[PDB]
Amino acid sequence: LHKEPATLIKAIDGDTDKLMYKGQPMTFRLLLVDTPEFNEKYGPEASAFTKKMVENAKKIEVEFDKGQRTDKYGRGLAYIYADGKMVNEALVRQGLAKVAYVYKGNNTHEQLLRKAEAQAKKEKLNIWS
Ligand SMILES: Cc1cn([C@H]2C[C@H](OP(=O)(O)O)[C@@H](COP(=O)(O)O)O2)c(=O)[nH]c1=O
Ligand SMILES: [Ca+2]
Repeated sequence: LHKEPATLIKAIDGDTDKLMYKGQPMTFRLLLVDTPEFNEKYGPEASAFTKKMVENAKKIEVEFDKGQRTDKYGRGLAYIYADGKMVNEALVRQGLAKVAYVYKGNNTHEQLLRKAEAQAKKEKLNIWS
């Protein structure tokens, strides 16, 4: 896999946001995770966590997996990095997302994320409290 450039257009919620990729606006959905919706417990906290991490970054990058790059809603499916730190992993490590939607052929970072989830669960963080 490889990282490609993008810039923030607007935060949306814990696992989606609007980025400019190859000069076009796209909604991206984070691979392999599921944050609560804004109206749900920890939803505001997931939204705030992703918003801060992406808005404070000097450099945003997107990394597509080996499979599908857009979902049935036209959202890009990627691992998003903020100054080299993976947003998907950081949400899971903080107990603000669960590992979820693991489809075969777009699952390169599954084990990295399950290790973060085990750590968040051991710590009883947030969703795991
Ligand atoms: C994360 C992800 C979601 N999706 C689809 C599955 C779910 O379909 P349904 O909308 O039919 O439930 C939806 C979950 O996204 P949200 O968690 O953003 O709602 O997005 C993919 O198809 N591929 C993916 O990698
Ligand atoms: Ca969600």
